[PDB]
This record gives sequence, structure tokens and C-alpha cells, in this order.
Amino acid sequence: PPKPFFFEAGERAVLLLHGFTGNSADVRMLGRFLESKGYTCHAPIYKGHGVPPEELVHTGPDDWWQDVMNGYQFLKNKGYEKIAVAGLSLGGVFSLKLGYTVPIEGIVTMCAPMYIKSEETMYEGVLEYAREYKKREGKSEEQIEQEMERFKQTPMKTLKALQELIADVRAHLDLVYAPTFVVQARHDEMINPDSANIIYNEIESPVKQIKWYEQSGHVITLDQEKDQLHEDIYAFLESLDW
Amino acid sequence: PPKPFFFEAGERAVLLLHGFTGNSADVRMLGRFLESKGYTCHAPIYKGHGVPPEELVHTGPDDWWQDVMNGYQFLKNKGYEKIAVAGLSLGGVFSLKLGYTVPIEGIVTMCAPMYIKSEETMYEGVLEYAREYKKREGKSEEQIEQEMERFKQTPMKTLKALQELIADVRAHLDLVYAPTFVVQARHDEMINPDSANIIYNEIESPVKQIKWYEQSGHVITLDQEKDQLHEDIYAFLESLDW
Repeated sequence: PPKPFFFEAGERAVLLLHGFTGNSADVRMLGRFLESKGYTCHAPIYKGHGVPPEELVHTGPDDWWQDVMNGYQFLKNKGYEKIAVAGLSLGGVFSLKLGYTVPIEGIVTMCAPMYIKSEETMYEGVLEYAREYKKREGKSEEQIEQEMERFKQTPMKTLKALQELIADVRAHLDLVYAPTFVVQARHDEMINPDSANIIYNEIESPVKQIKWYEQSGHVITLDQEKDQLHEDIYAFLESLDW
Repeated sequence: PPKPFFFEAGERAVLLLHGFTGNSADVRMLGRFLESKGYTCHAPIYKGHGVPPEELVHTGPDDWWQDVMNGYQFLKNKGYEKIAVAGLSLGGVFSLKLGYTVPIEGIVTMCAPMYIKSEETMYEGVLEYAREYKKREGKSEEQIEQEMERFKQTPMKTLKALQELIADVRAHLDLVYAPTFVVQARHDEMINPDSANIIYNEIESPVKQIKWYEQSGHVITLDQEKDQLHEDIYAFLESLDW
């Protein structure tokens, strides 16, 4: 039962944003590493996430965006003047957007999608997520099946809005000016890795970096190169003015 | 009076190529570092280089390229099966060219120019190099001026061939497939730093990386971030199959 977290440390703050169907557990270790290096971190959980899959179906980017903004406000109200943001997958798309919406010290996108998938494909992914969750609950193949059939009676009408989010941020990359570090798994199995080149080339940021990880999979924060990832993000954050 | 160098270590070999008006001293610390990590290194010196400026004006890229090829051959003739190449400034242009001419395990370009400077600007560069060299010789301002007046009486007819080299390699970046690491000083004062983006985006290599250095000038090998540069190049070489 994942929960949002808030690792308090130095005056430099970093908002950590997870991806679609993910939760704060996907960016916790990164938060712990940054905390140890003196960076206070805050990771909210989007609505519909960190709960049974049935609750995800009726939420969309308009809801998750609120969670992102309130997460930023969380830190501000806590007194933190300058805030950086690192997002994983869809979290990276929100980081870019936040980057041209409110004051941001630096932006780190980690395997953020910049290609538009069809609703059919996105939904397939949601089905895998739901079935995998029910398996983790311990339920049997029999109960899973019955619950998945009920699950399918209710279509997810927010996938068109998810396509709209990606398209909108992609169309507004030229509004990004804050220092950005584009992180990407060279052999990403979930999104088109070329997404990293679109972000890196289209943002207007005078300070922009891109790094490819050759051994990692899509969820780079939980893969075999997380230690290098941590070091790279830390070095990037340390290079900012603050 | 600088000289070529050959630091014998293991079977992984790296050819180190210097830039226009430079010599092997410019890539020596990198050589020592790679040697200290087990990499055999060889650095030739281009004709017209490592000697008085008066000699430079009678040489051109057709000459220097022969020293680059003989450098590659030097390592082959010594039994080294796989060879990577790292070049500084113009050395990077030759590194890319070498990359699609003979078998190369990996390429590192460090502040390589991809924009064509006018012949006048290039010559201004040569004049500056000549003056500084004479200054380092301990000659008085008056003597330097007299020698510089003389110097100007001999045009350097090969600056047009230098433009040809850059245009030609730029036109053929799509022929580069070997793993490539583009290194670039963000605030390069000698060349247009955007050159790094042209190389990174136009080569065909499945494995390509680009990294910017925020506090280095053009001769990045001799500046304040060289220790980090060394580590990055080593990590990149280590990531190759070999």
C-alpha cells in the first residue's frame, strides 16, 4: 500500500513524479539517494494510482496534473524557494509541462514518452497492469479471470485525454527553458526511445543534456543501472545555480 | 619540441589525434590516463605541427590526414586488432572520417567544428597561434612584430582545403556507424558549439552519446574539467564490445 513521501534534508528541493499505472515506490530509492546527498524530496501519488486498478479507470491527466501541482505547492508551502523536478515515464511528460508552468530549477525526464500510442495499445497496457495487480494480491487464476471480465465492462474514457496530454506537451517543448537532463533506456520496450531525441532537440533550454543507458529497461529507476542513474542525476542537480 | 607518443598497455588500443595548430602534448594527459586504465595509446603529430609556425603554412589537411592514417597503421603493424580513436577539435573531424574509412571500435570527438569559418577568420587564428608561439620563445615585442610582418608575406594556400575537409566530413556524417561519443564545451569560444548537435544528430551510429561541459573552454583536454572528461571517455570505451 504505497504512500506519498517527503524526505526532509537541505534547502534544495526535488519533486519526484511517477508514471502511468505506477506510484511513489517507483521513485523512492531515487528520493532516498537524493536525501542522503542533502536534497529534500517529495513524491505525491496520482489519483487512481496506488489503489486497486478499478479506481484508475475513471481518472485521467486532468486529475493527475492536480496531484503534480499540489506536489509542487506542498514543497513551496513547506518553505522551499527553488524546486527541481524529475519524472519517470509519463512523470517526465508532467515534469516538462511543470517546467513551462511554474518556476523550476532543473528538469530531469526519465524515459518519458513523446510518441502517441493508439487507445487500443494503451488499454492493453492497463489490462496487463490490472491482471498483474490482482496476481500480486494473491487471488487465484479463477478469481482473477472473473474480476478481469467485470473490469472490462467499464471502458476507460480517459485514454483520449492521455493522447491529448502527450500531444500538447510535445507541441509545447519549445516553451521549456529550464536546464534539462533527458534520461533514456536505449532498448526501451515500453515507449519509442527516439522520444528522448525529440525532447532533447525541441526544448529551448540553453543547458540541456541527454544520456542513454545501454543495459536498462523502461523503468530505469528499478533496473540494473540505478546506481549510475543516481550519480548522473546528482551530478546534474549539483551543476545548477540554485 | 613535442614528439609523437606510444604508451603500451593492453590489447585495447586508442589512437589520439590532436587539433589544428596543436600537437601531441594536447592529448598526452588523456593518453596517460587511458594507459593507467589498461588502454594502449598512440598519438602522432601532424606535418607542420610541433614545429615553428612558419612550417605550418606550407601544410594542409592532405598532409595531416597522412599522419592520421600512418598513426592508425602504426597500431595495426604492432598487432592491435581493435582500435578506437579520440580527436580534439580538427582531430575530431579526422576521427569521424577515419570512422568511415577503416575499422574503428569507437569514436570520441572533442569540440570538433562542423561550421565552415571564412578563410579570413581561420587565418586570424593562425596569426594568433604564431604570435603566442613566438611569445613563448621569449622574443621581445619588437622582434615578434618584425617576424609577424614577414610571416604575413606568405599566404597559407591550404585554408581552402581545410574548408573542404570540414564540408566533406559534414556531408558524410551519415556514413558514420561506429559507436560515437560527442564531447563539447558549452561555451566554446573558438568554434560554434552547436557543431556537437550536428554530429550527434546526423551520424547513423546505433550507439551515440553527447555530453556538454559547462565550465571548459575549447581546448577541453587542458582545462578544469579534464578529470571528469577522462572518466567519461574511459566509461564510454569500457561500454564497447571490444
